[PDB]
Amino acid sequence: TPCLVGGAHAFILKISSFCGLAPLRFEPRSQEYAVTISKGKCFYSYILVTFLVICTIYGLVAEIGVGVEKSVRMSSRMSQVVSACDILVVAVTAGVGVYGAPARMRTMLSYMENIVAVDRELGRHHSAATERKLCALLLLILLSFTILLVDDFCFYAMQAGKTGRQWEIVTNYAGFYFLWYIVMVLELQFAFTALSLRARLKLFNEALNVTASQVCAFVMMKPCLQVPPCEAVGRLSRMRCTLCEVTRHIADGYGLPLVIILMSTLLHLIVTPYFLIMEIIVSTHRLHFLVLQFLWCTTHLIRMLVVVEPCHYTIREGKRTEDILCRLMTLAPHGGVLSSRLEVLSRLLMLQNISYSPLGMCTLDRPLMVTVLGAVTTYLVILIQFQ
Amino acid sequence: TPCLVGGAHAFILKISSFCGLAPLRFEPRSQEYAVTISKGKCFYSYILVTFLVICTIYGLVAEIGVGVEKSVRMSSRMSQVVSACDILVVAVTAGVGVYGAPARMRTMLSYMENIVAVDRELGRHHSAATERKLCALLLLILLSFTILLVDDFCFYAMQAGKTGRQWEIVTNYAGFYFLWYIVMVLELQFAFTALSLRARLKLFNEALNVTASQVCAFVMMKPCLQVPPCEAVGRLSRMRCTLCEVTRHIADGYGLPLVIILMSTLLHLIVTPYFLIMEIIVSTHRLHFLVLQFLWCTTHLIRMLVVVEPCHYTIREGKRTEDILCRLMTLAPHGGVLSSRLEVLSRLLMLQNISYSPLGMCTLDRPLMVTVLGAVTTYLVILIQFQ
Amino acid sequence: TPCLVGGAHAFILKISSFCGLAPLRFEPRSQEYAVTISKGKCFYSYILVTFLVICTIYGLVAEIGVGVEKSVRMSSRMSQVVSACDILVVAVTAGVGVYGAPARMRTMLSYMENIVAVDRELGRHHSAATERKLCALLLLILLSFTILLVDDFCFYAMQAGKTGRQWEIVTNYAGFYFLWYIVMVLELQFAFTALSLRARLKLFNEALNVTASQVCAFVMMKPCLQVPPCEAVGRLSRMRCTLCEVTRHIADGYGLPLVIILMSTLLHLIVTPYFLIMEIIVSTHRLHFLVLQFLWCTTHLIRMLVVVEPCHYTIREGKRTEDILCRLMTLAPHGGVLSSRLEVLSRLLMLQNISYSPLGMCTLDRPLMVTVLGAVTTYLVILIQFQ
Amino acid sequence: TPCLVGGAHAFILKISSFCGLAPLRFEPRSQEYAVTISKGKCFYSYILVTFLVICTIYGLVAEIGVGVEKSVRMSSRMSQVVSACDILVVAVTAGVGVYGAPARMRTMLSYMENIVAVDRELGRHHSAATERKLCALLLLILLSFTILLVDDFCFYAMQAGKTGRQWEIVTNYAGFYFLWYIVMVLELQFAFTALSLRARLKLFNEALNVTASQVCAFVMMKPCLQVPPCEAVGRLSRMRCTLCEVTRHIADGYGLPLVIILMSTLLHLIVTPYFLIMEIIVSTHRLHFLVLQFLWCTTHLIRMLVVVEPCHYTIREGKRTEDILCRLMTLAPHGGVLSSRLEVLSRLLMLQNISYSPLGMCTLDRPLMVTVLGAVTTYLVILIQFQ
Ligand SMILES: OC[C@@]1(O)OC[C@H](O)[C@@H](O)[C@@H]1O
Ligand SMILES: OC[C@@]1(O)OC[C@H](O)[C@@H](O)[C@@H]1O
Ligand SMILES: OC[C@@]1(O)OC[C@H](O)[C@@H](O)[C@@H]1O
Ligand SMILES: OC[C@@]1(O)OC[C@H](O)[C@@H](O)[C@@H]1O
Repeated sequence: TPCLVGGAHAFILKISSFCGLAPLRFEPRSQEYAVTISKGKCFYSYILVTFLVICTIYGLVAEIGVGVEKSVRMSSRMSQVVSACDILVVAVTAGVGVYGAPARMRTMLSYMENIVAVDRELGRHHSAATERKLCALLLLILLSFTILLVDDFCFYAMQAGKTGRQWEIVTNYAGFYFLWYIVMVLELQFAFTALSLRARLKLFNEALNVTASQVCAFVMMKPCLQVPPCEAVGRLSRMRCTLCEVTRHIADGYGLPLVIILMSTLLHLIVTPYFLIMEIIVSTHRLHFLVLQFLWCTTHLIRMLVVVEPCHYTIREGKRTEDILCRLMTLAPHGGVLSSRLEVLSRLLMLQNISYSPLGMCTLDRPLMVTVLGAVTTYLVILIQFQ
Repeated sequence: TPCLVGGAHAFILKISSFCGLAPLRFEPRSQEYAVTISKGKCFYSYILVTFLVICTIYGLVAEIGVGVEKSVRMSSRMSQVVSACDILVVAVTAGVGVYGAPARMRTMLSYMENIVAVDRELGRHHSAATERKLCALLLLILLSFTILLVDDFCFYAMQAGKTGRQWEIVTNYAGFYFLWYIVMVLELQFAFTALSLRARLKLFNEALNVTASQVCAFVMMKPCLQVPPCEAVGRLSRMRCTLCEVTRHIADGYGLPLVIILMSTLLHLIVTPYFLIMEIIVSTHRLHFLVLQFLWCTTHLIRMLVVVEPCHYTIREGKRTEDILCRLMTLAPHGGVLSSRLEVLSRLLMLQNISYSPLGMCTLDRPLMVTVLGAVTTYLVILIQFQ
Repeated sequence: TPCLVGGAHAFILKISSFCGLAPLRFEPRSQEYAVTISKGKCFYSYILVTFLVICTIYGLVAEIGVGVEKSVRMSSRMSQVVSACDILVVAVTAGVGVYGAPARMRTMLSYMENIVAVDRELGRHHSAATERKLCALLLLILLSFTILLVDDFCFYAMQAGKTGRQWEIVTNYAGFYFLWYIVMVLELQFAFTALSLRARLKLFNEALNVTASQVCAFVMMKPCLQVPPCEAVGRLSRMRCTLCEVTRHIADGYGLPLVIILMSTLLHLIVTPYFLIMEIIVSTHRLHFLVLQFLWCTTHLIRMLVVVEPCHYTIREGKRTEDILCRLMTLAPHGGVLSSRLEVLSRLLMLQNISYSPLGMCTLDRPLMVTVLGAVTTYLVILIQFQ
Repeated sequence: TPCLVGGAHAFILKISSFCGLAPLRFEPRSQEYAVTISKGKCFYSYILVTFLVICTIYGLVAEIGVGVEKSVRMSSRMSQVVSACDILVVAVTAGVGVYGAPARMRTMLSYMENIVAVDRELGRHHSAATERKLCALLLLILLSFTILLVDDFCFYAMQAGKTGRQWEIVTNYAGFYFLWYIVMVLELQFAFTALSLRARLKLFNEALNVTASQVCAFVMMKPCLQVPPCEAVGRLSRMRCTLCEVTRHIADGYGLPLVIILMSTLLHLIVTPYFLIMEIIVSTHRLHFLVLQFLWCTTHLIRMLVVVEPCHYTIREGKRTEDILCRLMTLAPHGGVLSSRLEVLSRLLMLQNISYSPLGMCTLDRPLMVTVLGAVTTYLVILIQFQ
């Protein structure tokens, strides 16, 4: 029983397995999947990302070498720099995601066996309807992004068909669009890992609340409590320490990809609206281009949202536990042994909090999204008014 | 006895009832009002806001279709975009306020029965003079805003009278001004809900201070304490947990309207001073327009103030309770049972604080107003100097 | 024995008494001063500030009415607005300082009798050398500012002597320079109130440290401790609550003047360097003007420094007390009664901190000065490069 | 036994001794170095920095007096100001570093004898491989910076060889490059002091974790614990107070140099990329200049990194100790004496944290680097688009 992953979190692992983002071996168990590191998939991931980055660099160099008048996507001087910056930031995100995948997956195996212990202690997990909805949402995001990628690729390939270099665009941007797909899969993988962790934290909060109600190794019954509240509070304190450790492991594993993703999102939310506005004020003459630019703006916003939303939900659960603990304290006999257990839990809550701080650069939550959007508007207002 | 609301908070509920912002049934009790959800008022609110938004969109489209030279309000290219942005942000604020009203009102019924329990425990509320002053202030704000709306509508209708399209302006902006009224009523409703909660918190602080003095279900006497301080401190700890729950419920109910209101306030505090300055530097030729622009700048500032002031007062009360608790700790016998109750209260104060964080985006307080005004000036200085 | 103020804090009270900033009656006691509110000085302050503001407004209107070519100080279009903004912000600062003085002085009497109790408990205060140095520093700042005001007034009066309107400049700027003097005196008064409070906090920290050492109503001996450490820690906890109350009273009394002072400092640190640079790049032709502009830039920086430095020192003392308390905890018998007193003191330190937050807008400390200077440079770089 | 310093921290002390940044006497002990203040080295440092600053000022004045067309480095009007600003900020950094060195070294002796006590208590330190790697890294940074300085000096001396004033560039920039070397040595000295402190904190965390495991004056065995966990926790609480004191001493000693270094880094990260881009867009004609500009951009980034990275590692250790303490609390008998010791340690952790706040202006960590880089990009985008 190496890891025994399952649910919607295990669905993106299979999807990420073919993108180089989860070099694991999946052994069916008719209930879950026993995942372990495979060296063959690690080597495949390494060679795939290396080939994709090499092809992306070669296409970026070739499109520069085609020229300004001959090339369709990058037909200016700032256009060449903006296109190169977009291509390179996407390539760097994909390379960070795939080259760091096997170590990330070992860390995943560790905190996932920890989560298996916690889930055995708490008792079961969410219903199959919730995981089906989560799988549907992940598949919807992936398919929407893939459809956008295919549409944009076909549009730019058909635009160069007038010049006759239709296959040149394919050769120069196939790796770029593959790296886009890889980046999206990496974002979704992190988001669903964080969402499964937040589900565990929600179960912990429910168990603590049931300890509060005191209706009166399978700590929970379904709710109902199968142990005295004093024992339950200590077991839940240990479980919360385990959950904090798992959250820290996830943050350590995804900190560099998360920071690169945030930087890429800032860059794209600056550049895409800029040229979308530039195409509008000067002369449209292209409905498909404007549609694609709006869709890409929404795509970058959705990328930022799927990065920062599970962290916000985790922090919200970490505040709900404090509210529950305060209501716990106001109840129970004053000088009883339950009160001292709740005091230990209070010290735990004050000392450590379950949050995400990728690389220590910032905190992943809603205020970060406000700061990024405030900076994007500041840059856009400065840049647009110059033209 | 469903809810039994009363005071100045219940005055805006009747006013909001006709705007679609409080679909409740009011049953008189000669002392308070027993409010409950009515499906007929919910349907009326839905159809009213839908009709108003449809009319607003139709008028915005028609004014665009009139043209640049023919239309009076939006007679440029950036003017059409600025006018559309203002109209759409007002419509979105009103739609968020009215479409989310019935759920907001159910949450209101819940935390209001909780507040009724708390007020029975503490004992009575503020005098009738205070609620009369609050009603006077709310009515003053509402009537000032309505007078400004009517004046602005009449001014822009008379401006188009020279061209002959006086009724066109009416048809294209009636729904816009109705949505302005709805937005103001929603802001006032939130402000007075928060103010009533802050009044309850002030009563709690007074009770805790009376426990400190120890002059020696009607916990308070008037002040005087009718129970031993040890019992009073535990009852007050429970009451403070209830007040925190009620504050969180209010924040959850109003988070989306509050965020949309703040965004609209930022947009308006950017655009209104910009065109007010533009009219001044180039050529005035219009005293009424400049008067209306200054009045609208003050109106947007007052909107931000009525949003962020009750939250600041609530946070100030939440700090006063900490000061009172510290002075409590320094008194009382050192190893007594009162000291341990005060320690539990200290843990409660450290773990949770009574504040407002709409949607988790930010914190509603004075520093947020400073940040918004700092961003507005940064945008204005950049934009004005370009011209 | 109404208040019994003394030291360098009582020196600025006499100076502020003639500026309308301290309408108190000073009764000598050969050791300190028994200060109390006098209605005659309150009326004198009111009429003086009203007359000064009326004269300032009249001079500002007259200088506008003189014209652009005829007037020397404001000889442009932006110059008239910048001059008016400077004059009006100085007038508003002086009006807030003087109109709010009597209530501020009643609050001062309250927390000063509290401080007298604390100082009797701790034992004496700092030596006469320290208060002499503080008086020398305050007098140096006041005399430097007065010399700058007189020099600037004489320079601008002599500049208009060529046109012949030498007395017009006097008539139009006498009240302006008087209000400058009043603003400086108000800043110094707040700074020395905060400095005396920080001295009391430093004495408290020394007493706590002496409790730590345990060398073994005159709690302190000089150091030495005259009471058992358990009693001393409780008395010091009460004293720290009193000091927190006094700090909050000072912040409440000076919050509006402090916020207006910070806004005026931001405005002046924007406008003075702007025109100093503008005079340099275009054509100097005036050494005295550039010298005065540099001196005014340094003056505004010194204003910000004297506002934010005593608050920083107070916060530094509030951190030193936490360090001392931690070292206290690591010592003493583990389960003794002293440990529980130190635990109560720890709860006090965690719950409340001695700082300054004027009006709740911000926190007065070094980071605020960094934020203000960062905004000033951002505005200056944007504005200067446009020219 | 005055101080007994050793390791990679003692290597930069000898290097800084000849730069005026560590006026100490080194007495060999075959295991460590007994360092003490020497007045001769203090006087040498003072005269050396005074001579270097005098020569730097004279060269800056002479290069201005050469002219615009004749001078090669500063051949414009903004170039003269930018060059003067760079030279003066480097000179100010070097002067702050060297003039404040002897007091900094006395503080170093104090907290270093404290660290010797702590290291005797914990037991030994890291292996010789780690200190050899640290010495290699410091030497690599120093030699890379020296090679860049020599290359840049030779390039600018050879550029003036065409005009014939080859020795004029030497005379005008020798002191400038010497001050650059001094600034780099000061940065490395602070970085390695902070790194040695973080190593001590890591040893403390390991000891606390071993107390957790309870395998069962040489508190640690190697791991293993030679004392009961209750005694070990109290000794570790005292050690953590000592480490906090040492961190505060280091921050006090280096606060002014750190703030000046951060300001210089901001200025250089603004100006160097600006002129690097300006040389690119207009006309390159100079590969060596662009190579040097890119190398200087990377150098300034590395300066910021070596300033802010050891502080980030220290804060990371200070969070790891909280995680370890929480896991400690969840274990151990509930009402035992070990639990109360852990509670005292929790109060210590909550009250004080091991971090760096130079002068109180800001906090040295990763978010500060993000804020600086965000401001640099904002200034660069505004400035570049103007041209
Ligand atoms: O084709 C991909 C892409 O370059 O299309 C253009 C968009 O502006 C950009 O954000 C996006 O990455
Ligand atoms: O008539 C309403 C309105 O458009 O009038 C013009 C003001 O600038 C704007 O803020 C306001 O919403
Ligand atoms: O004479 C006062 C004053 O206007 O002089 C000119 C300075 O720029 C300004 O800061 C100062 O207030
Ligand atoms: O020679 C040193 C220097 O002036 O070279 C030019 C670089 O732009 C600058 O950062 C650097 O300090």
